[PDB]
Amino acid sequence: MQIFVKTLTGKTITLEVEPSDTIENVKAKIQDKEGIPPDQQRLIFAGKQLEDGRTLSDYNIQKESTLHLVLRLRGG
Repeated sequence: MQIFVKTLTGKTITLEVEPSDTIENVKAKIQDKEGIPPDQQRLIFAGKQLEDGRTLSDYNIQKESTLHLVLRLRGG
């Protein structure tokens, strides 16, 4: 199923996933799309901070839903 990940500058992301994947893998496939390390990635929808041990099913992430990417740098 296709899902979209909207960053915060105005970029969009296209993903080839399935409900079988967990929040960990999906964060490991996204590196490929932009380049950000998964450890520096966070995903939030409606105030819930997603978790790497969850499956797309725990969140019923369905079709045409947009996710929001967050950038947490390791310094500054």
